[PDB]
Amino acid sequence: AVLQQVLERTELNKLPKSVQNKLEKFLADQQSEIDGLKGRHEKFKVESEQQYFEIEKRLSHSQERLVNETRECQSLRLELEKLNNQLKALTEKNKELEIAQDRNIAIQSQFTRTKEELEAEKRDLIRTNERLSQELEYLT
Amino acid sequence: AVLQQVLERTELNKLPKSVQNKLEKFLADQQSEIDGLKGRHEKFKVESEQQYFEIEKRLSHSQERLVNETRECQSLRLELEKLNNQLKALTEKNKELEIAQDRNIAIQSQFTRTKEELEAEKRDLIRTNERLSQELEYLT
Amino acid sequence: AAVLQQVLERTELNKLPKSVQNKLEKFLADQQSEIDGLKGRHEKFKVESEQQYFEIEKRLSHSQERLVNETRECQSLRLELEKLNNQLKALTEKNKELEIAQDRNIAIQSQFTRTKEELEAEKRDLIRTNERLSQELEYLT
Amino acid sequence: AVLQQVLERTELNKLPKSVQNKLEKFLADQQSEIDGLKGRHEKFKVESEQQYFEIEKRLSHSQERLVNETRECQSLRLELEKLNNQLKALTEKNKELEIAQDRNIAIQSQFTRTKEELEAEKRDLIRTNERLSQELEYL
Repeated sequence: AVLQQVLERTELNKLPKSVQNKLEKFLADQQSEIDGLKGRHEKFKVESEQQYFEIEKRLSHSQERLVNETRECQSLRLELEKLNNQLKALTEKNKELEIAQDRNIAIQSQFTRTKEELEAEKRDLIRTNERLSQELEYLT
Repeated sequence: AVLQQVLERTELNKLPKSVQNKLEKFLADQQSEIDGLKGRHEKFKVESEQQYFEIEKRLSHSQERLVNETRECQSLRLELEKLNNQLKALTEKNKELEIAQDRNIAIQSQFTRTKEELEAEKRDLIRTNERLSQELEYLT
Repeated sequence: AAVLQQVLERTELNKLPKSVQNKLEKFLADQQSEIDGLKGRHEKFKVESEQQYFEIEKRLSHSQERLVNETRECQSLRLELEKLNNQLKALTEKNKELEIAQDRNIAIQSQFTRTKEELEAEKRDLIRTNERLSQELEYLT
Repeated sequence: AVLQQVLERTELNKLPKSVQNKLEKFLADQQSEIDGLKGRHEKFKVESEQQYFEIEKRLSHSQERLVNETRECQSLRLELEKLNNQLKALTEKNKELEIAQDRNIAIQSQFTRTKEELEAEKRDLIRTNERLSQELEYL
Protein backbone atom coordinates (compact mmCIF):
# COMPACT_ATOMS: atom_id res chain seq x y z
CA ALA A 1 0.00 0.00 0.00
CA VAL A 2 1.43 3.32 -1.16
CA LEU A 3 -0.74 5.83 0.75
CA GLN A 4 0.43 4.22 4.01
CA GLN A 5 3.88 5.20 2.77
CA VAL A 6 2.70 8.82 2.49
CA LEU A 7 0.50 9.65 5.49
CA GLU A 8 0.33 8.66 9.16
CA ARG A 9 -2.26 5.97 9.88
CA THR A 10 -4.20 8.42 12.08
CA GLU A 11 -4.45 11.32 9.61
CA LEU A 12 -5.05 8.77 6.85
CA ASN A 13 -8.01 7.24 8.70
CA LYS A 14 -9.77 10.59 9.09
CA LEU A 15 -10.02 10.83 5.31
CA PRO A 16 -13.20 9.83 3.41
CA LYS A 17 -13.02 6.43 1.69
CA SER A 18 -13.37 8.18 -1.66
CA VAL A 19 -10.35 10.34 -0.85
CA GLN A 20 -8.18 7.52 0.53
CA ASN A 21 -8.75 5.16 -2.39
CA LYS A 22 -8.21 7.86 -5.03
CA LEU A 23 -4.95 8.83 -3.31
CA GLU A 24 -3.89 5.19 -3.03
CA LYS A 25 -4.41 4.42 -6.72
CA PHE A 26 -2.80 7.59 -8.12
CA LEU A 27 0.19 7.21 -5.80
CA ALA A 28 0.50 3.51 -6.64
CA ASP A 29 0.35 4.43 -10.32
CA GLN A 30 3.26 6.85 -9.91
CA GLN A 31 5.22 4.28 -7.90
CA SER A 32 4.36 1.66 -10.51
CA GLU A 33 5.76 3.95 -13.21
CA ILE A 34 9.00 4.54 -11.28
CA ASP A 35 9.60 0.80 -10.95
CA GLY A 36 8.48 0.53 -14.55
CA LEU A 37 11.13 2.97 -15.74
CA LYS A 38 13.92 1.53 -13.60
CA GLY A 39 13.07 -1.98 -14.76
CA ARG A 40 12.82 -0.95 -18.41
CA HIS A 41 16.13 0.93 -18.09
CA GLU A 42 17.99 -1.99 -16.50
CA LYS A 43 16.42 -4.29 -19.09
CA PHE A 44 17.69 -2.10 -21.94
CA LYS A 45 21.11 -1.66 -20.33
CA VAL A 46 21.86 -5.39 -20.11
CA GLU A 47 20.50 -6.13 -23.59
CA SER A 48 22.28 -3.19 -25.24
CA GLU A 49 25.57 -4.10 -23.58
CA GLN A 50 25.04 -7.72 -24.60
CA GLN A 51 24.38 -6.91 -28.27
CA TYR A 52 27.32 -4.50 -28.28
CA PHE A 53 29.63 -7.19 -26.89
CA GLU A 54 28.67 -9.60 -29.67
CA ILE A 55 29.52 -7.09 -32.40
CA GLU A 56 32.71 -6.20 -30.51
CA LYS A 57 33.52 -9.92 -30.55
CA ARG A 58 33.13 -10.12 -34.33
CA LEU A 59 35.23 -7.02 -35.02
CA SER A 60 38.09 -8.19 -32.81
CA HIS A 61 37.86 -11.60 -34.48
CA SER A 62 37.94 -10.36 -38.09
CA GLN A 63 40.78 -7.99 -37.22
CA GLU A 64 42.72 -11.08 -36.15
CA ARG A 65 41.89 -12.61 -39.53
CA LEU A 66 43.01 -9.38 -41.18
CA VAL A 67 46.42 -9.42 -39.50
CA ASN A 68 46.77 -13.11 -40.43
CA GLU A 69 45.94 -12.56 -44.10
CA THR A 70 48.35 -9.61 -44.21
CA ARG A 71 51.19 -11.83 -42.98
CA GLU A 72 50.31 -14.53 -45.51
CA CYS A 73 50.61 -12.00 -48.36
CA GLN A 74 54.09 -11.03 -47.15
CA SER A 75 54.92 -14.73 -46.98
CA LEU A 76 53.71 -15.22 -50.56
CA ARG A 77 55.81 -12.27 -51.71
CA LEU A 78 58.85 -14.00 -50.22
CA GLU A 79 58.10 -17.25 -52.08
CA LEU A 80 57.54 -15.34 -55.32
CA GLU A 81 60.96 -13.75 -54.95
CA LYS A 82 62.49 -17.19 -54.37
CA LEU A 83 60.69 -18.93 -57.25
CA ASN A 84 61.56 -16.06 -59.59
CA ASN A 85 65.23 -16.56 -58.78
CA GLN A 86 64.87 -20.31 -59.28
CA LEU A 87 63.22 -19.90 -62.69
CA LYS A 88 65.94 -17.52 -63.89
CA ALA A 89 68.70 -19.87 -62.72
CA LEU A 90 66.99 -22.87 -64.31
CA THR A 91 66.31 -20.98 -67.54
CA GLU A 92 69.99 -20.07 -67.90
CA LYS A 93 71.12 -23.57 -66.92
CA ASN A 94 68.79 -25.18 -69.45
CA LYS A 95 69.87 -22.83 -72.23
CA GLU A 96 73.46 -23.86 -71.56
CA LEU A 97 72.36 -27.49 -71.74
CA GLU A 98 70.57 -26.88 -75.04
CA ILE A 99 73.79 -25.41 -76.42
CA ALA A 100 75.80 -28.35 -75.08
CA GLN A 101 73.36 -30.65 -76.87
CA ASP A 102 73.71 -28.64 -80.08
CA ARG A 103 77.49 -29.03 -79.89
CA ASN A 104 77.09 -32.78 -79.44
CA ILE A 105 74.82 -33.01 -82.48
CA ALA A 106 77.47 -31.16 -84.49
CA ILE A 107 80.16 -33.48 -83.14
CA GLN A 108 78.20 -36.63 -84.03
CA SER A 109 77.55 -35.22 -87.51
CA GLN A 110 81.26 -34.47 -87.82
CA PHE A 111 82.11 -38.04 -86.83
CA THR A 112 79.50 -39.47 -89.22
CA ARG A 113 81.04 -37.63 -92.17
CA THR A 114 84.50 -38.68 -90.99
CA LYS A 115 83.40 -42.33 -90.81
CA GLU A 116 82.09 -42.19 -94.38
CA GLU A 117 85.41 -40.66 -95.45
CA LEU A 118 87.39 -43.53 -93.95
CA GLU A 119 84.93 -46.11 -95.28
CA ALA A 120 85.54 -44.72 -98.77
CA GLU A 121 89.32 -44.83 -98.36
CA LYS A 122 89.11 -48.38 -97.01
CA ARG A 123 87.14 -49.43 -100.07
CA ASP A 124 89.63 -47.70 -102.36
CA LEU A 125 92.63 -49.43 -100.77
CA ILE A 126 91.01 -52.87 -100.96
CA ARG A 127 90.16 -52.11 -104.58
CA THR A 128 93.70 -50.91 -105.30
CA ASN A 129 95.13 -53.89 -103.43
CA GLU A 130 92.84 -56.11 -105.48
CA ARG A 131 94.20 -54.88 -108.83
CA LEU A 132 97.83 -55.23 -107.69
CA SER A 133 96.99 -58.71 -106.43
CA GLN A 134 95.14 -59.56 -109.65
CA GLU A 135 98.27 -58.83 -111.67
CA LEU A 136 100.53 -60.87 -109.36
CA GLU A 137 98.11 -63.81 -109.13
CA TYR A 138 98.66 -64.14 -112.87
CA LEU A 139 102.44 -64.66 -112.70
CA THR A 140 102.59 -67.83 -110.56
CA ALA B 1 -1.51 21.88 -8.85
CA VAL B 2 -0.96 18.12 -9.07
CA LEU B 3 -3.30 17.35 -6.16
CA GLN B 4 -6.09 19.22 -7.95
CA GLN B 5 -5.80 16.63 -10.73
CA VAL B 6 -6.19 13.76 -8.26
CA LEU B 7 -9.03 15.04 -6.06
CA GLU B 8 -12.27 16.95 -6.65
CA ARG B 9 -12.31 20.64 -5.68
CA THR B 10 -14.93 20.17 -2.96
CA GLU B 11 -13.39 17.21 -1.14
CA LEU B 12 -9.95 18.79 -1.53
CA ASN B 13 -11.11 21.72 0.59
CA LYS B 14 -12.07 19.33 3.39
CA LEU B 15 -8.45 18.25 3.93
CA PRO B 16 -6.28 19.85 6.61
CA LYS B 17 -3.74 22.18 4.99
CA SER B 18 -0.96 20.17 6.63
CA VAL B 19 -2.25 17.01 4.95
CA GLN B 20 -2.53 18.70 1.54
CA ASN B 21 1.05 19.98 1.70
CA LYS B 22 2.37 16.55 2.69
CA LEU B 23 0.46 15.07 -0.25
CA GLU B 24 1.39 17.87 -2.65
CA LYS B 25 5.09 17.58 -1.78
CA PHE B 26 5.09 13.78 -2.09
CA LEU B 27 3.39 13.92 -5.50
CA ALA B 28 5.82 16.52 -6.83
CA ASP B 29 8.82 14.49 -5.65
CA GLN B 30 7.45 11.32 -7.25
CA GLN B 31 6.75 13.32 -10.40
CA SER B 32 10.32 14.65 -10.37
CA GLU B 33 11.77 11.17 -9.86
CA ILE B 34 9.65 9.91 -12.76
CA ASP B 35 10.81 12.67 -15.10
CA GLY B 36 14.37 12.31 -13.81
CA LEU B 37 14.43 8.64 -14.79
CA LYS B 38 12.99 9.42 -18.22
CA GLY B 39 15.81 11.87 -18.86
CA ARG B 40 18.35 9.32 -17.67
CA HIS B 41 16.95 6.54 -19.85
CA GLU B 42 16.58 8.67 -22.99
CA LYS B 43 20.12 10.02 -22.65
CA PHE B 44 21.52 6.52 -22.20
CA LYS B 45 19.39 5.18 -25.07
CA VAL B 46 20.57 7.76 -27.61
CA GLU B 47 24.24 7.42 -26.65
CA SER B 48 24.17 3.62 -26.75
CA GLU B 49 22.41 3.82 -30.11
CA GLN B 50 25.26 5.86 -31.59
CA GLN B 51 27.93 3.61 -30.08
CA TYR B 52 26.24 0.56 -31.63
CA PHE B 53 26.00 2.25 -35.02
CA GLU B 54 29.68 3.16 -34.76
CA ILE B 55 30.98 -0.34 -33.96
CA GLU B 56 28.82 -1.85 -36.71
CA LYS B 57 30.51 0.64 -39.01
CA ARG B 58 33.94 -0.45 -37.74
CA LEU B 59 33.09 -4.11 -38.35
CA SER B 60 31.94 -3.24 -41.87
CA HIS B 61 35.22 -1.40 -42.49
CA SER B 62 37.18 -4.37 -41.17
CA GLN B 63 35.15 -6.84 -43.21
CA GLU B 64 35.66 -4.78 -46.37
CA ARG B 65 39.37 -4.55 -45.57
CA LEU B 66 39.72 -8.29 -44.96
CA VAL B 67 38.13 -9.22 -48.29
CA ASN B 68 40.42 -6.85 -50.19
CA GLU B 69 43.55 -8.17 -48.48
CA THR B 70 42.44 -11.68 -49.45
CA ARG B 71 42.06 -10.52 -53.06
CA GLU B 72 45.67 -9.36 -52.85
CA CYS B 73 46.87 -12.68 -51.45
CA GLN B 74 44.89 -14.60 -54.08
CA SER B 75 46.64 -12.89 -56.98
CA LEU B 76 49.92 -13.80 -55.30
CA ARG B 77 48.79 -17.39 -54.71
CA LEU B 78 47.76 -17.66 -58.36
CA GLU B 79 51.09 -16.36 -59.67
CA LEU B 80 52.90 -18.67 -57.24
CA GLU B 81 51.06 -21.71 -58.61
CA LYS B 82 51.88 -20.58 -62.15
CA LEU B 83 55.56 -20.27 -61.22
CA ASN B 84 55.58 -23.71 -59.57
CA ASN B 85 54.30 -25.31 -62.78
CA GLN B 86 56.99 -23.54 -64.80
CA LEU B 87 59.58 -24.65 -62.26
CA LYS B 88 58.53 -28.29 -62.59
CA ALA B 89 58.47 -27.98 -66.37
CA LEU B 90 62.00 -26.59 -66.50
CA THR B 91 63.10 -29.21 -63.96
CA GLU B 92 61.84 -32.09 -66.11
CA LYS B 93 63.22 -30.39 -69.21
CA ASN B 94 66.49 -30.03 -67.29
CA LYS B 95 66.65 -33.74 -66.46
CA GLU B 96 66.02 -34.58 -70.12
CA LEU B 97 68.99 -32.42 -71.09
CA GLU B 98 71.25 -33.87 -68.39
CA ILE B 99 70.30 -37.34 -69.63
CA ALA B 100 70.95 -36.28 -73.23
CA GLN B 101 74.42 -35.12 -72.25
CA ASP B 102 75.15 -38.44 -70.54
CA ARG B 103 73.90 -40.25 -73.64
CA ASN B 104 76.08 -38.20 -75.99
CA ILE B 105 79.24 -38.84 -73.96
CA ALA B 106 78.61 -42.58 -74.22
CA ILE B 107 77.99 -42.23 -77.95
CA GLN B 108 81.09 -40.12 -78.62
CA SER B 109 83.27 -42.64 -76.78
CA GLN B 110 81.86 -45.39 -78.99
CA PHE B 111 82.47 -43.23 -82.06
CA THR B 112 86.12 -42.80 -81.04
CA ARG B 113 86.62 -46.58 -80.98
CA THR B 114 85.15 -46.93 -84.48
CA LYS B 115 87.44 -44.16 -85.71
CA GLU B 116 90.43 -45.95 -84.21
CA GLU B 117 89.37 -49.31 -85.66
CA LEU B 118 88.96 -47.84 -89.15
CA GLU B 119 92.33 -46.09 -89.05
CA ALA B 120 93.93 -49.33 -87.88
CA GLU B 121 92.38 -51.18 -90.82
CA LYS B 122 93.53 -48.39 -93.15
CA ARG B 123 97.10 -48.61 -91.85
CA ASP B 124 97.17 -52.34 -92.60
CA LEU B 125 95.79 -51.79 -96.10
CA ILE B 126 98.43 -49.15 -96.86
CA ARG B 127 101.12 -51.58 -95.69
CA THR B 128 99.73 -54.30 -97.96
CA ASN B 129 99.37 -51.66 -100.67
CA GLU B 130 103.02 -50.63 -100.42
CA ARG B 131 104.02 -54.28 -100.09
CA LEU B 132 102.28 -55.25 -103.33
CA SER B 133 103.54 -52.08 -105.02
CA GLN B 134 107.19 -52.58 -104.04
CA GLU B 135 107.29 -56.06 -105.56
CA LEU B 136 105.61 -54.70 -108.70
CA GLU B 137 108.31 -52.04 -108.98
CA TYR B 138 110.97 -54.73 -108.49
CA LEU B 139 109.42 -56.84 -111.26
CA THR B 140 108.90 -54.01 -113.74
CA ALA C 1 102.43 -27.47 -122.17
CA ALA C 2 103.85 -25.10 -119.57
CA VAL C 3 103.01 -27.19 -116.50
CA LEU C 4 103.89 -30.55 -118.05
CA GLN C 5 107.40 -29.27 -118.82
CA GLN C 6 108.00 -28.92 -115.08
CA VAL C 7 107.18 -32.60 -114.62
CA LEU C 8 108.76 -34.06 -117.76
CA GLU C 9 111.77 -33.55 -120.03
CA ARG C 10 111.02 -32.02 -123.44
CA THR C 11 112.03 -35.26 -125.17
CA GLU C 12 109.68 -37.52 -123.20
CA LEU C 13 106.96 -34.90 -123.57
CA ASN C 14 107.29 -34.67 -127.35
CA LYS C 15 106.98 -38.45 -127.75
CA LEU C 16 103.58 -38.35 -126.05
CA PRO C 17 100.40 -38.38 -128.13
CA LYS C 18 99.03 -34.82 -128.30
CA SER C 19 95.75 -35.82 -126.66
CA VAL C 20 97.75 -37.22 -123.75
CA GLN C 21 99.86 -34.05 -123.48
CA ASN C 22 96.78 -31.83 -123.43
CA LYS C 23 94.88 -33.99 -120.92
CA LEU C 24 97.85 -34.01 -118.55
CA GLU C 25 98.55 -30.29 -118.97
CA LYS C 26 94.96 -29.37 -118.10
CA PHE C 27 94.75 -31.70 -115.10
CA LEU C 28 98.12 -30.51 -113.76
CA ALA C 29 97.31 -26.82 -114.30
CA ASP C 30 93.95 -27.31 -112.57
CA GLN C 31 95.75 -28.83 -109.58
CA GLN C 32 98.08 -25.85 -109.30
CA SER C 33 95.15 -23.45 -109.66
CA GLU C 34 93.07 -25.36 -107.11
CA ILE C 35 95.85 -25.38 -104.51
CA ASP C 36 96.21 -21.60 -104.71
CA GLY C 37 92.43 -21.40 -104.85
CA LEU C 38 91.92 -23.35 -101.63
CA LYS C 39 94.61 -21.42 -99.76
CA GLY C 40 93.03 -18.17 -100.92
CA ARG C 41 89.51 -19.32 -100.08
CA HIS C 42 90.51 -20.49 -96.60
CA GLU C 43 92.26 -17.26 -95.57
CA LYS C 44 89.40 -15.24 -97.05
CA PHE C 45 86.88 -17.32 -95.09
CA LYS C 46 88.88 -16.87 -91.88
CA VAL C 47 88.71 -13.07 -92.03
CA GLU C 48 85.03 -13.01 -93.02
CA SER C 49 83.96 -15.52 -90.36
CA GLU C 50 85.72 -13.59 -87.58
CA GLN C 51 83.96 -10.40 -88.66
CA GLN C 52 80.59 -12.16 -88.67
CA TYR C 53 81.42 -13.55 -85.23
CA PHE C 54 82.38 -10.07 -84.01
CA GLU C 55 79.15 -8.53 -85.27
CA ILE C 56 76.79 -11.11 -83.75
CA GLU C 57 78.60 -10.99 -80.39
CA LYS C 58 78.13 -7.22 -80.44
CA ARG C 59 74.40 -7.64 -81.02
CA LEU C 60 74.24 -10.21 -78.22
CA SER C 61 75.94 -7.78 -75.82
CA HIS C 62 73.50 -5.02 -76.80
CA SER C 63 70.53 -7.31 -76.21
CA GLN C 64 72.03 -8.41 -72.90
CA GLU C 65 72.44 -4.77 -71.88
CA ARG C 66 68.87 -3.90 -72.87
CA LEU C 67 67.46 -6.84 -70.89
CA VAL C 68 69.43 -6.05 -67.73
CA ASN C 69 68.29 -2.42 -67.86
CA GLU C 70 64.63 -3.27 -68.41
CA THR C 71 64.85 -5.84 -65.62
CA ARG C 72 66.30 -3.28 -63.20
CA GLU C 73 63.72 -0.59 -63.97
CA CYS C 74 60.94 -3.16 -63.81
CA GLN C 75 62.09 -4.33 -60.38
CA SER C 76 62.50 -0.74 -59.21
CA LEU C 77 59.01 0.20 -60.45
CA ARG C 78 57.52 -2.86 -58.74
CA LEU C 79 58.88 -1.70 -55.39
CA GLU C 80 57.58 1.86 -55.67
CA LEU C 81 54.20 0.48 -56.73
CA GLU C 82 54.07 -1.63 -53.56
CA LYS C 83 55.05 1.43 -51.52
CA LEU C 84 52.37 3.69 -53.01
CA ASN C 85 49.81 0.92 -52.55
CA ASN C 86 50.73 0.64 -48.87
CA GLN C 87 50.52 4.42 -48.56
CA LEU C 88 47.02 4.23 -50.03
CA LYS C 89 45.95 1.59 -47.50
CA ALA C 90 47.13 3.68 -44.54
CA LEU C 91 45.62 6.86 -45.96
CA THR C 92 42.32 5.04 -46.54
CA GLU C 93 42.13 3.78 -42.94
CA LYS C 94 42.89 7.26 -41.65
CA ASN C 95 40.06 8.57 -43.82
CA LYS C 96 37.63 5.90 -42.62
CA GLU C 97 38.19 6.87 -38.99
CA LEU C 98 37.24 10.43 -39.91
CA GLU C 99 34.18 9.15 -41.77
CA ILE C 100 33.14 7.49 -38.51
CA ALA C 101 33.73 10.81 -36.76
CA GLN C 102 31.50 12.49 -39.34
CA ASP C 103 28.56 10.26 -38.35
CA ARG C 104 29.31 10.84 -34.67
CA ASN C 105 29.04 14.57 -35.34
CA ILE C 106 25.69 14.11 -37.12
CA ALA C 107 24.34 12.21 -34.13
CA ILE C 108 25.66 14.75 -31.62
CA GLN C 109 24.04 17.65 -33.48
CA SER C 110 20.81 15.66 -33.50
CA GLN C 111 21.06 15.10 -29.75
CA PHE C 112 21.66 18.79 -29.04
CA THR C 113 18.61 19.72 -31.09
CA ARG C 114 16.42 17.49 -28.93
CA THR C 115 18.05 18.72 -25.72
CA LYS C 116 17.54 22.39 -26.61
CA GLU C 117 13.91 21.70 -27.52
CA GLU C 118 13.42 19.74 -24.30
CA LEU C 119 14.89 22.59 -22.25
CA GLU C 120 12.71 25.13 -24.08
CA ALA C 121 9.66 23.04 -23.18
CA GLU C 122 10.60 22.99 -19.49
CA LYS C 123 11.18 26.74 -19.67
CA ARG C 124 7.70 27.11 -21.17
CA ASP C 125 6.24 25.06 -18.33
CA LEU C 126 8.00 27.21 -15.72
CA ILE C 127 6.96 30.48 -17.37
CA ARG C 128 3.44 29.04 -17.48
CA THR C 129 3.53 28.19 -13.76
CA ASN C 130 4.95 31.59 -12.79
CA GLU C 131 2.09 33.25 -14.65
CA ARG C 132 -0.36 31.10 -12.72
CA LEU C 133 1.26 32.01 -9.40
CA SER C 134 1.42 35.70 -10.28
CA GLN C 135 -2.25 35.93 -11.31
CA GLU C 136 -3.47 34.11 -8.18
CA LEU C 137 -1.31 36.45 -6.10
CA GLU C 138 -2.54 39.44 -8.11
CA TYR C 139 -6.15 38.55 -7.34
CA LEU C 140 -5.52 37.98 -3.64
CA THR C 141 -3.46 41.17 -3.33
CA ALA D 1 95.95 -44.20 -109.07
CA VAL D 2 95.61 -40.51 -109.94
CA LEU D 3 96.97 -41.03 -113.46
CA GLN D 4 94.36 -43.72 -114.09
CA GLN D 5 91.63 -41.10 -113.69
CA VAL D 6 93.35 -38.56 -115.94
CA LEU D 7 94.16 -40.83 -118.88
CA GLU D 8 92.15 -43.53 -120.63
CA ARG D 9 93.31 -47.12 -120.12
CA THR D 10 94.29 -47.40 -123.79
CA GLU D 11 96.39 -44.24 -124.22
CA LEU D 12 98.04 -44.93 -120.86
CA ASN D 13 99.82 -47.96 -122.38
CA LYS D 14 101.92 -45.91 -124.83
CA LEU D 15 103.70 -44.31 -121.87
CA PRO D 16 107.17 -45.52 -120.73
CA LYS D 17 107.55 -46.88 -117.18
CA SER D 18 109.81 -43.96 -116.24
CA VAL D 19 107.29 -41.41 -117.54
CA GLN D 20 104.38 -43.03 -115.69
CA ASN D 21 106.37 -42.92 -112.44
CA LYS D 22 107.27 -39.25 -112.90
CA LEU D 23 103.65 -38.41 -113.67
CA GLU D 24 101.96 -40.57 -111.03
CA LYS D 25 104.17 -39.19 -108.25
CA PHE D 26 103.69 -35.57 -109.30
CA LEU D 27 99.94 -36.00 -109.67
CA ALA D 28 99.60 -37.83 -106.35
CA ASP D 29 101.62 -35.23 -104.43
CA GLN D 30 99.54 -32.28 -105.65
CA GLN D 31 96.28 -34.18 -105.17
CA SER D 32 97.50 -35.03 -101.67
CA GLU D 33 98.09 -31.34 -100.99
CA ILE D 34 94.66 -30.52 -102.47
CA ASP D 35 92.74 -33.08 -100.40
CA GLY D 36 94.59 -31.98 -97.27
CA LEU D 37 93.45 -28.40 -97.83
CA LYS D 38 89.84 -29.45 -98.40
CA GLY D 39 89.97 -31.35 -95.13
CA ARG D 40 91.51 -28.42 -93.27
CA HIS D 41 88.98 -25.99 -94.72
CA GLU D 42 85.90 -28.11 -94.02
CA LYS D 43 86.88 -28.69 -90.40
CA PHE D 44 87.39 -24.96 -89.85
CA LYS D 45 84.14 -24.23 -91.72
CA VAL D 46 82.01 -26.62 -89.66
CA GLU D 47 83.52 -25.44 -86.37
CA SER D 48 82.94 -21.77 -87.22
CA GLU D 49 79.33 -22.41 -88.23
CA GLN D 50 78.59 -24.18 -84.95
CA GLN D 51 80.13 -21.39 -82.88
CA TYR D 52 78.13 -18.80 -84.83
CA PHE D 53 74.91 -20.82 -84.46
CA GLU D 54 75.56 -20.85 -80.71
CA ILE D 55 75.67 -17.05 -80.57
CA GLU D 56 72.53 -16.89 -82.71
CA LYS D 57 70.74 -18.97 -80.08
CA ARG D 58 72.04 -16.85 -77.20
CA LEU D 59 70.90 -13.68 -78.97
CA SER D 60 67.55 -15.26 -79.83
CA HIS D 61 67.12 -16.32 -76.21
CA SER D 62 68.13 -12.88 -74.98
CA GLN D 63 65.72 -11.18 -77.38
CA GLU D 64 62.75 -13.32 -76.34
CA ARG D 65 63.38 -12.58 -72.66
CA LEU D 66 63.62 -8.86 -73.41
CA VAL D 67 60.33 -8.77 -75.32
CA ASN D 68 58.50 -10.66 -72.57
CA GLU D 69 60.00 -8.57 -69.76
CA THR D 70 59.06 -5.37 -71.59
CA ARG D 71 55.44 -6.50 -72.04
CA GLU D 72 54.99 -7.02 -68.30
CA CYS D 73 56.82 -3.80 -67.35
CA GLN D 74 54.97 -1.44 -69.72
CA SER D 75 51.84 -1.32 -67.53
CA LEU D 76 53.72 -0.31 -64.37
CA ARG D 77 54.70 3.27 -65.27
CA LEU D 78 51.08 4.12 -66.04
CA GLU D 79 49.86 2.57 -62.80
CA LEU D 80 52.38 4.54 -60.73
CA GLU D 81 51.15 7.91 -61.97
CA LYS D 82 47.59 6.71 -61.43
CA LEU D 83 48.37 5.55 -57.89
CA ASN D 84 50.34 8.73 -57.19
CA ASN D 85 47.39 10.83 -58.38
CA GLN D 86 45.01 8.80 -56.20
CA LEU D 87 47.31 9.35 -53.22
CA LYS D 88 47.15 13.11 -53.78
CA ALA D 89 43.37 12.88 -54.14
CA LEU D 90 42.91 11.07 -50.82
CA THR D 91 45.30 13.50 -49.12
CA GLU D 92 43.04 16.38 -50.15
CA LYS D 93 40.03 14.30 -49.11
CA ASN D 94 41.76 13.67 -45.79
CA LYS D 95 42.28 17.38 -45.16
CA GLU D 96 38.62 18.15 -45.86
CA LEU D 97 37.58 15.50 -43.33
CA GLU D 98 40.06 16.83 -40.78
CA ILE D 99 38.73 20.35 -41.37
CA ALA D 100 35.12 19.18 -41.05
CA GLN D 101 36.02 17.46 -37.78
CA ASP D 102 37.77 20.52 -36.34
CA ARG D 103 34.80 22.65 -37.39
CA ASN D 104 32.34 20.31 -35.70
CA ILE D 105 34.33 20.03 -32.45
CA ALA D 106 34.25 23.83 -32.33
CA ILE D 107 30.50 23.79 -33.02
CA GLN D 108 29.94 21.23 -30.27
CA SER D 109 31.78 23.59 -27.92
CA GLN D 110 29.17 26.22 -28.78
CA PHE D 111 26.43 23.65 -28.15
CA THR D 112 27.72 23.17 -24.61
CA ARG D 113 27.69 26.91 -23.91
CA THR D 114 24.14 27.31 -25.22
CA LYS D 115 22.90 24.41 -23.08
CA GLU D 116 24.48 25.91 -19.96
CA GLU D 117 22.80 29.23 -20.74
CA LEU D 118 19.50 27.39 -21.11
CA GLU D 119 20.09 25.55 -17.84
CA ALA D 120 20.91 28.89 -16.20
CA GLU D 121 17.75 30.59 -17.48
CA LYS D 122 15.72 27.60 -16.30
CA ARG D 123 17.18 27.81 -12.79
CA ASP D 124 16.32 31.51 -12.53
CA LEU D 125 12.73 30.68 -13.47
CA ILE D 126 12.69 28.03 -10.74
CA ARG D 127 14.09 30.72 -8.46
CA THR D 128 11.30 33.15 -9.37
CA ASN D 129 8.92 30.20 -9.02
CA GLU D 130 10.07 29.60 -5.46
CA ARG D 131 9.71 33.29 -4.60
CA LEU D 132 6.16 33.35 -5.96
CA SER D 133 5.47 30.17 -3.99
CA GLN D 134 6.80 31.65 -0.74
CA GLU D 135 4.76 34.83 -1.10
CA LEU D 136 1.57 33.03 -2.15
CA GLU D 137 1.31 30.39 0.59
CA TYR D 138 2.38 32.59 3.51
CA LEU D 139 0.42 35.67 2.49
